[PDB]
Amino acid sequence: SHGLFKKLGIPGPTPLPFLGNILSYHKGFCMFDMECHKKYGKVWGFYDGQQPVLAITDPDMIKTVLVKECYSVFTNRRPFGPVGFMKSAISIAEDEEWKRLRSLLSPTFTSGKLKEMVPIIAQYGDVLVRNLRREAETGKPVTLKDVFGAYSMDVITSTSFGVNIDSLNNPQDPFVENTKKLLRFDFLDPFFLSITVFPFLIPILEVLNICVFPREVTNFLRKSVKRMKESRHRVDFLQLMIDSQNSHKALSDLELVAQSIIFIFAGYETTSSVLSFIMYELATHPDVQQKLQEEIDAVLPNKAPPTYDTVLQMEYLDMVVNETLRLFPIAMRLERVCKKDVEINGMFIPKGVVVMIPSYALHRDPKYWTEPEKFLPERFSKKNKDNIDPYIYTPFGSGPRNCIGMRFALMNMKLALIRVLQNFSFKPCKETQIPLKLSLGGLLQPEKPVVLKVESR
Amino acid sequence: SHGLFKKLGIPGPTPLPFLGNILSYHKGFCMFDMECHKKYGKVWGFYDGQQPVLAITDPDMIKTVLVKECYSVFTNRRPFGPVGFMKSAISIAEDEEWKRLRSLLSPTFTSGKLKEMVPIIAQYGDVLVRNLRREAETGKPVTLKDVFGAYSMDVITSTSFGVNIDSPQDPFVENTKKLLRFDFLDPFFLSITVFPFLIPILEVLNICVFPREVTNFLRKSVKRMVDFLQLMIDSQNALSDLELVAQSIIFIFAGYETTSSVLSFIMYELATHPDVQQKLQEEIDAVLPNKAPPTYDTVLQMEYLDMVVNETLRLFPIAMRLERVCKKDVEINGMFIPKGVVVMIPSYALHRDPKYWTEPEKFLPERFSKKNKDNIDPYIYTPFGSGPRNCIGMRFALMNMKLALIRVLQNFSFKPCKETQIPLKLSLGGLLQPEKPVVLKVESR
Ligand code: HEM
Ligand code: HEM
Ligand SMILES: CC(C)(C)OC(=O)N[C@H](CS[C@H](Cc1ccccc1)C(=O)NCCCc1cccnc1)Cc1cccc2ccccc12
Ligand SMILES: CC(C)(C)OC(=O)N[C@H](CS[C@H](Cc1ccccc1)C(=O)NCCCc1cccnc1)Cc1cccc2ccccc12
Repeated sequence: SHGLFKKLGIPGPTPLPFLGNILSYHKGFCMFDMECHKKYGKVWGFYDGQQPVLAITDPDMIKTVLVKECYSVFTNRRPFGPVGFMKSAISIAEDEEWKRLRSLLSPTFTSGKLKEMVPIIAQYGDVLVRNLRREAETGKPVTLKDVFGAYSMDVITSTSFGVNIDSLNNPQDPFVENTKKLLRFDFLDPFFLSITVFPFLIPILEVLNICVFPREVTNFLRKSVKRMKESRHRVDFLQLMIDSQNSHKALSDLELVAQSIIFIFAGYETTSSVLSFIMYELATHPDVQQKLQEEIDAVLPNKAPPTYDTVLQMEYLDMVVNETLRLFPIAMRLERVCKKDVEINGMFIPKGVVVMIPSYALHRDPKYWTEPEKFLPERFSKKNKDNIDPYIYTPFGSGPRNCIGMRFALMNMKLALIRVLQNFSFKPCKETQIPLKLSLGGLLQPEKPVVLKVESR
Repeated sequence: SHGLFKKLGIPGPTPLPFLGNILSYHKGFCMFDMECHKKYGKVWGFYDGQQPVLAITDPDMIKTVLVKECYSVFTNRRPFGPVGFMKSAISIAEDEEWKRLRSLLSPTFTSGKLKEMVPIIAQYGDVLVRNLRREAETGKPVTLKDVFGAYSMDVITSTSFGVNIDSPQDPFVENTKKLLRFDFLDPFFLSITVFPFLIPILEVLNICVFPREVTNFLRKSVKRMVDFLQLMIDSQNALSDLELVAQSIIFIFAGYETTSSVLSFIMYELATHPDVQQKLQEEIDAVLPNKAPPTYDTVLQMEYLDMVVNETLRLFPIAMRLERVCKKDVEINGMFIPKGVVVMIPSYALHRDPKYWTEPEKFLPERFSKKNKDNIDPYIYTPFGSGPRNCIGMRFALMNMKLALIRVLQNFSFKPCKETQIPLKLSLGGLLQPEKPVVLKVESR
């Protein structure tokens, strides 16, 4: 199968036997995708072992894969295992089981169900400040993901279930301590390597009850959801799963935990990591931070409480969040498995090929963005948003399988940014790694953690 | 009793004695609420005779009335009589009777019972195309609500009872269309609303607003006819045989009149916006190639079709207003509302507010796109109401209408007919309808 892209006349790096091109990942997915886009142009192919991966960068073709031909051709992502009972998780589900679950979990993030969560998040916004004030009253660096990680946990545990689990901290909370080591795709680990480079050992590992999420983490979270599921008010992610489990049919008990673990993860890890990138950029661009602070005070004078409506009114904040996501799309890539032979936009694609959208590369392509390395929130002004293509800039994906928690993620991060910049300013402190080095490993994180100085206003 | 809104400091137009403000309805309910929305902003109160009506536009206040404090304070709509045996209908009943019926008829539109009706509807979707093709191969302008109203009668008499009858001169469509005619210049509907203190005179006199021998053509037909009918006989074996017919009168009128009128409102906008009709015709051929028959699932995938239906129902909300009767003194969202006031949600005026809609008069299905769907408050756009007393057939109507719209744009395109009223003039009468009947030229593909 290593002669596939030569057959189709599609350029790409020459693959080694067995390994394919995975050796080229020594700088990470992101540097590999940039170089290949520069070397080969609009379309190229490579192999993750024996798995052909076709990378597409054309906006029309991307819309076909992500939106037009989703339900019929590009329905699922690259198979990820061994996962055990977590195969029922929405992000991992396939075909009919995914359609069932997506529809069932959509009503969790309506503008009505979101509006109902601002007062709940309004509790832990003030808590995030009080923990910040302590580290501010005394000259000392502040690791942001710890304090952002704590905030995220409280926000996902109470809006989806109704359970306050972090009493002002309580910094050694078992939820965060177990959830951070939930999945760490270390490519140096022979495990995630051999899974990718020889993706036929999953069935063995599955019958051996081996899982990519450690057992004590899955157990602790599994015990807790059974401890949370009693419910004997407001309809929440726990209620939407329980009212329909009580009523084809239906939602299982090991399935109801699976969706909770997915939500519990993304709510904690994705939110806190993007919040760190933002604050790093504001601290390294004081003009942008002052301008954002100037906007927050105009919309919310006297440190007014942020509301659902006032969050959406702030134009510069939305630009700051978007430009950061442009530079740091935490998904790095978007993938879809081609389930049958298709010829999209005049290009034949055979069954079984994974179609990959190099999001990180597209977000930094000079042919789409001026000075793509520079942090310029003005790209996303309404004056300039004409020249921004929704299929080049896809930080939450696109189409029927985009980020289901997008609106929740943006509001939770915006509510956090408002109540923080309302009370503090952020300066570098030399131990701040400048410029920021990105983790040359699997997921999108920095090398050294983000540490900043916090001053009170 | 006319100095109420003056006491509470709530703005409003001055009431004439006995009449109140009902002389401003000469332009219809819709134009009155919009005039009031501009002059008296946010909240105002007027009078329907001796009946004070508080019009609220704040979406949080709308949510309190429609959802939060529904079961408690705002359970019942405005009193409507004389009704007779029709007092037992779900839309007219109150409190306890409403609760037992709202739960009883809710299983009619579960995701299961609603998927059972797809092969029942898919038969009449070919008689509609075969009847339009006789008037399309000939260059004859088609009156849309006629051929539509026929399709709406079959679907409701076969998804609720299981009897195939309609489709031309059908006795059901004939008696159903004249079931109620709220002409506001008829001295009947005017007075009993303005001077309602004579309603119980007509109630003890066995008088009713619905025609006697129109209620009889439908009272004996149900005695003649798992679906909607079956779901009620199983609980009957305290549902009486009089309250049973009351519900069939509701489902048949709604399933016929409400479906046909909106579909005509849809077809009018698609003809006036060819770039919208063509863009919708290209989406139906992609999810359903070779004119593939539409199923339950292929309907929910079509996004533009939903954004067209939602933009029409924004423009033409056939209910115009939502109403709840405040049953005790309350102070909701920082405002005293006494007992007996009718709280009114001006659905038509809200669906065209420039504060919530840009270029509202213009038809743009792009307001409901997933990118712009975020900007839509679910208490400003409430074409089916909201809360525990919303439209029970909303999920049924949203599917049934979309089932009709798909089987038509696969075979025919629609152009104006010169005699088509452009722009469409709304009926300055009572209900929401066009003045002249909608007519369009039908060209086959
Ligand atoms: C800054 C924060 C976040 C970003 C940038 C982000 C990004 C993404 C991306 C790129 C995808 C895949 C889209 C595609 O394949 O086209 C996705 C999917 C998903 N996201 Fe997020 N996400 C964030 C936070 C969250 C949160 C807070 C939740 C809470 C539940 C969440 C839940 C999910 C789920 C369940 C999926 C799977 C979608 C499916 O398969 O149906 N994400 N997200
Ligand atoms: C486009 C079509 C339709 C629209 C826009 C519509 C609109 C509405 C509205 C606004 C309400 C009142 C909500 C409130 O007061 O808060 C309602 C209630 C109701 N609708 Fe519909 N309707 C439609 C079609 C139908 C259909 C097809 C049926 C079939 C049976 C139906 C049966 C009912 C009934 C029985 C009620 C009263 C329920 C109650 O009072 O508890 N409607 N509808
Ligand atoms: C096969 C490869 C790897 C090539 O690809 C994929 O199939 N891996 C993902 C499916 S395994 C992952 C299971 C998990 C659970 C708990 C903690 C860690 C991992 C998941 O389900 N994670 C999505 C749910 C949470 C989330 C994360 C980020 C943003 N929002 C929500 C598919 C996938 C889904 C959604 C977003 C993704 C972003 C980046 C990479 C993959 C993504
Ligand atoms: C007191 C006023 C008038 C100010 O107000 C109300 O109380 N009148 C309605 C209750 S009398 C009406 C009885 C009827 C039956 C057969 C044919 C004509 C009339 C009804 O039951 N009609 C609802 C049932 C069908 C339907 C219609 C439209 C949309 N969906 C379903 C209350 C009411 C209920 C539901 C929807 C309404 C829409 C517009 C106006 C009133 C509505």
